[PDB]
Amino acid sequence: MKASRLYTLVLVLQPQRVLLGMKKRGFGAGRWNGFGGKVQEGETIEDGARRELQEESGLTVDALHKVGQIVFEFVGEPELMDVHVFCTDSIQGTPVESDEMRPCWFQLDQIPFKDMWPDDSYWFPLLLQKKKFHGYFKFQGQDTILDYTLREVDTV
Ligand SMILES: Nc1nc2c([nH]c(=O)n2[C@H]2C[C@H](O)[C@@H](COP(=O)(O)OP(=O)(O)OP(=O)(O)O)O2)c(=O)[nH]1
Ligand code: NA
Ligand code: NA
Repeated sequence: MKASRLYTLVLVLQPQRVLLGMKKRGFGAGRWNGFGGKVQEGETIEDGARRELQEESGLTVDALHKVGQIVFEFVGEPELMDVHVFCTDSIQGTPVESDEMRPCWFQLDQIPFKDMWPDDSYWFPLLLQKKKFHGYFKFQGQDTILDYTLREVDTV
């Protein structure tokens, strides 16, 4: 059995558009994604998600709703990444580029899947349907999935 490290991921999903950020450096650089990062000691997972959203996108939200959890495993890495996925539809400021991320809105018929992590093609459609999910993906490097599981759930 492996140890896991906690991460968050936040999608601002509105009726006709979703906010993504182009990751400018670090893990997943070059891919559009939601905002997020490592959970810190002492904070709830939701509050860590709110913190990362503010730090990486400039947006400050009162609350986030948990929609999924995805575990990532990489060949050659002993530690799993346990990613807790949150949404909101409700914002009240403008996104601001950070060192981590350049925010950009996408219409919901223009989700840039080819420039997102490959696994997002599987779970993002459930997020768009307002379904809840648990997933697991094993990667060789950045591009190749060797094994995965995905399930819709009623409670995350
Ligand atoms: N959409 C998507 N997001 C992923 C996948 N794998 C993965 O870790 N993530 C998310 C979780 C986090 O939001 C982010 C990874 O955290 P990070 O490296 O940006 O963490 P951080 O901000 O604390 O890092 P840093 O500034 O210290 O370098 O990417 C994936 O396959 N798909
Ligand atoms: Na971060
Ligand atoms: Na990050």
